Order: sequence, then C-alpha cells, then structure tokens
Amino acid sequence: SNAVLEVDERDQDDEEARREMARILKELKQKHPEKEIEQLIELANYQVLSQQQKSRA
Repeated sequence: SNAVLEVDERDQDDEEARREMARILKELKQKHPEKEIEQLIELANYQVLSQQQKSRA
C-alpha cells in the first residue's frame, strides 16, 4: 500500500519571494510615474504582510 497523506506545512523559497516583490515594484514604477519611493515601499510591504500575515515567530 502507498496511502495518501496531506501536510499542513508551507515552505518558503528565496527565488519565488524575490521574483514576486520584483514584479509588484516594476509594475507600480512603470505604470505610476507620479508616485514617490516612499509610497512604493509602504504599499509593497503592506500587501505582502496582509496576504501572508504573521502572529508568532
């Protein structure tokens, strides 16, 4: 028998996380030329923090 099992654990990668942050920053900088560097770092960190969310380390 093989038996099917499911895990409730998630893994994080440096290549997938770096490509995701580079896609949101390149799309807001090329589309929104009237936005400053302060508004780009505040909306980028607030979007990845609200989607993943951290309570305990």
